[PDB]
Amino acid sequence: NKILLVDDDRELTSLLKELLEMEGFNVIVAHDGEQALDLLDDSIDLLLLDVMMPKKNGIDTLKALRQTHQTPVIMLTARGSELDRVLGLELGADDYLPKPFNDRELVARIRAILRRSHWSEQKLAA
Amino acid sequence: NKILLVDDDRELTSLLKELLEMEGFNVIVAHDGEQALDLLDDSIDLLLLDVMMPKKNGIDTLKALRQTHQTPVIMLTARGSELDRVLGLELGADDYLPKPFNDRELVARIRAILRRSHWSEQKLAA
Ligand SMILES: [Mg+2]
Ligand SMILES: [Mg+2]
Repeated sequence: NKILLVDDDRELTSLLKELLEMEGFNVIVAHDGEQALDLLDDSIDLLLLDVMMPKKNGIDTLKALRQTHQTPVIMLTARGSELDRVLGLELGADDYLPKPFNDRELVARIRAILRRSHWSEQKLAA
Repeated sequence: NKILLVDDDRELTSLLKELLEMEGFNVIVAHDGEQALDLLDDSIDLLLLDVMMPKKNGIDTLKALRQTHQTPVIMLTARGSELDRVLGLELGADDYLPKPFNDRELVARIRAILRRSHWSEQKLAA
């Protein structure tokens, strides 16, 4: 499973890339919404997407990517109010996990969404 | 979209049934895990599942239903610690929302999972 990490915090993306690679995932990193849209293709199984970023924020990135891709999206951001969470889900995200987050919960939420994607893929191939 | 509500709190299930029917859903209620397994068939689009219940708890209900059904499951329970959340996701739930919860976030999470189910169904039919 290939994960596209989108966040301008280079300390967080380096830490998450190491954590997720140790959990068996292939991780690629984008540091803004424009770079995310450049790297998004059919090889991506899931996006971890921040909101506040320079060049193109995560809400605009989510709206743009949903015009061409149904790729699973988890918002992962310091914008964690109940209003922010509903906004992210309604604009096309599958899940929304505020920062600070628990590493184990993030890994379990990634695994839960990819388990459902795999079930859909098995049925489609059959 | 047809929702199976599983919780022993009759005050909560009556309130949620009214809320969800006003949001356009068809809602059926089970008050324990045994009744949930009796009511679970291919017509159910999503389960809202509690943990602490008499006769059969939600963790055992989730394990049993995952042997025959890939139906989307959201755990909705007062067992809200980070450890409880990871446990629920790892045992087969798609999402996990602790009580007390925000009504709008619950509705958005239901809508997000059913939006993904609809995308899978469209592809499968094509
Ligand atoms: Mg940021
Ligand atoms: Mg209960």
